[PDB]
Amino acid sequence: PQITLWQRPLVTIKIGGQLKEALLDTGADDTVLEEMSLPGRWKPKMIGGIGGFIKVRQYDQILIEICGHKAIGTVLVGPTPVNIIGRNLLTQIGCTLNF
Amino acid sequence: PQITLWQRPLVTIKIGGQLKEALLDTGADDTVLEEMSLPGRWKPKMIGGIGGFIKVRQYDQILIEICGHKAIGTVLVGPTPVNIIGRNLLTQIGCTLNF
Ligand SMILES: O=C(N[C@H]1c2ccccc2C[C@H]1O)[C@H](OCc1cccc(F)c1F)[C@H](O)[C@@H](O)[C@@H](OCc1cccc(F)c1F)C(=O)N[C@H]1c2ccccc2C[C@H]1O
Repeated sequence: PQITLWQRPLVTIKIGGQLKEALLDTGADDTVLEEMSLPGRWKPKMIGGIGGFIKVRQYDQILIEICGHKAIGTVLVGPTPVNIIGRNLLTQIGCTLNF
Repeated sequence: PQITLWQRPLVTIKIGGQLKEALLDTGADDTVLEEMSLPGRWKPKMIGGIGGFIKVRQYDQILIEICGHKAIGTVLVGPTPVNIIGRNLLTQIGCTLNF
């Protein structure tokens, strides 16, 4: 589909059998979701945004469906203000910017 | 053009007669550039992202050229780690997300 940007590019994602709303963010290198429970072991990671850095938990090879498109990749979990689908997963679903 | 997301979507912008590198950021509501001098009056504003909020100066009716495309809109100036072209200007150049 083609998504305009007059409003936030929010889409529904499915992870851990649950539906959540997330933002398609080309400005995010990685994907970070609000505090939640994921399986497996996690590794520590620091991600910096416009206001500074936050510590997040890194989970690898996580199944996540974005707008019906299945992706399997690294998902970060931490005190993010909103669920963010970053470039690591945007590339998996073949998302591009056009103008 | 069509921009893939394997790497950060950085483009050259022209503003205030200066050429700068900026990120096409669909996750950013507004456009914020690193400290610089702009004409006209400004209003203080607080913007929040990952890590928290930063104080920026809000300038309105600013003309910017993004990849040859002229756009007009509000531009925020402050301690942002990277120049960000947000939705307020991305819409003006007809930028969309496609997959
Ligand atoms: O932090 C980023 N990437 C980082 C990231 C994100 C997730 C995972 C990994 C990494 C690493 C890096 O790429 C991106 O910034 C460019 C950026 C790029 C590289 C290094 C940086 F330092 C950096 F700032 C990101 O797209 C932010 O722009 C955006 O985050 C999602 C978000 C959305 C809505 C409300 C929020 F509160 C919020 F957070 C955000 O903060 N949006 C806010 C914003 C921005 C400009 C003007 C106004 C407003 C208000 C709101 O829309």
